[PDB]
Amino acid sequence: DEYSYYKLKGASTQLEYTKYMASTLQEIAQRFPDLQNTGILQDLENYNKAWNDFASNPNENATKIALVKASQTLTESVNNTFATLDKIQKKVNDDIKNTVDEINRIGEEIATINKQIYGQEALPTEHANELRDRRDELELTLSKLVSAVASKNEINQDNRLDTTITDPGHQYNLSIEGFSIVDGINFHPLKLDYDDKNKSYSIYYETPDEKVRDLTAKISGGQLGAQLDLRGRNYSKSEGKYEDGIIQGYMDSLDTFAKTMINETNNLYASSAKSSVTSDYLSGLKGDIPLVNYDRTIQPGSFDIVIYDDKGDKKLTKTITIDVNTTMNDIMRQINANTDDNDNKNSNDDVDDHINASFSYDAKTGDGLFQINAKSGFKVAIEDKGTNFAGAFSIGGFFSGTDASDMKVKDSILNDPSTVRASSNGVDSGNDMANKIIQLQYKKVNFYNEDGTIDNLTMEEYYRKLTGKIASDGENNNVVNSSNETLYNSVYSEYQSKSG
Repeated sequence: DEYSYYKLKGASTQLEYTKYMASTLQEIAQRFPDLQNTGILQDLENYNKAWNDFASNPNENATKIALVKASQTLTESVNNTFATLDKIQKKVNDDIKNTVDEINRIGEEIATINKQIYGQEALPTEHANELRDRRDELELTLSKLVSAVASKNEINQDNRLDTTITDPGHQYNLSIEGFSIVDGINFHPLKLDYDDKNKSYSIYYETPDEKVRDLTAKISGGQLGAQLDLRGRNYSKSEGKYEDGIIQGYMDSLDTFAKTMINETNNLYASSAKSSVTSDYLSGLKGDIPLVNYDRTIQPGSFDIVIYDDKGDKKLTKTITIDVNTTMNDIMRQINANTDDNDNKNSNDDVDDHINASFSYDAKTGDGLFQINAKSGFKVAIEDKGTNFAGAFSIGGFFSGTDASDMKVKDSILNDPSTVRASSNGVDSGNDMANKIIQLQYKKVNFYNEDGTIDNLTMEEYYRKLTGKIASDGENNNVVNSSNETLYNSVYSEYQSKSG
């Protein structure tokens, strides 16, 4: 009857893990329905149709306003969808603190019970058994929360010993990951702490000499094990997110969705000539950092700075090359060089430079900034050949941002939709660039995942892969949960049968 009770605790630990897991994964799936034309997919469709209406009538300023309107709706939808996952992750983080608080109350109440059971005084038989009943009750409740090891040696009432004294630590020990929460009559709590203002709770066992044993990566089982696996266990203060975790993995795919959407759209829109182009603020971009190391989506290759006059004729092309050592200073050295051995038209005409290109790092802000201002009578564009240099840095881009939470339309476009162009040459007439953005919705593009894989899909296919992954996780867990219930009921019936 004591052995089946040992099985009941283990059955509870497994069932409460998958039960908490099922509740959280079901909520996430309700937020991310694996259905076409809902949520972001519906906003993405209205966004692409808005590009189609604009490419049909690029001179009508009303279609520019409608396009910017549908783009802001899309980015905001991407912001809110990420905020939904962020809120659930913070909810799990708060549950971790509550569960740890409950674990400590249980352990303290068990250690206090043990002070009577193993105390010097003799207790009435009935009071001793109801204290023992309560301790078994608390032990069983504890198994719903965490995997804990209770090692017990039971007292023999043959007497033949008194007056002696009791060694309570040898009679009862309750441990978590090997560390004694209850050592006989002594209570040792789990400790919570955090370092940044996300209050990413870490779980510690502290020794009497204030030495620290972090358990965040080791604690498993029950509600706490599921909370840790959902939220993430290794927090990173530099990056302000978790290095693992089921929910964290959904957030990273959502960021990778936005990052690719920003990169691939901006790569195309950067090829539309403009009077000047300005990057976003590039946080931490010193002039000596290799570009492929600053942004993992930057690939070796080349892009061409392209110069047009105000009537829309291509006057110039300067090819800038990126390899795995190319820094921003290196980009400037190539831009600010001369040579240019070319043979355009006509009569050896191409002369000097028609742009003022600039990079600057603000040591007080920690941000870098890249600008190319074409001189009056000229426009500048960037046509990339694999690097995503302009797209990742939003040089002449349509979208700003780096992830799902800061994705937005570029401010100069939001503030004046009439600045939107559809043509490569910058004249407010053609539509060869906007047609490329329309076709981009069908194109297999790269998604650089945090796990190290590179998905090659369309935007919609990648997002549906995320909602399918969430549904597949919730279903796989439902199978493990289902067998956990049957095992729990079977063990619970055996426990009831083998008792009173």
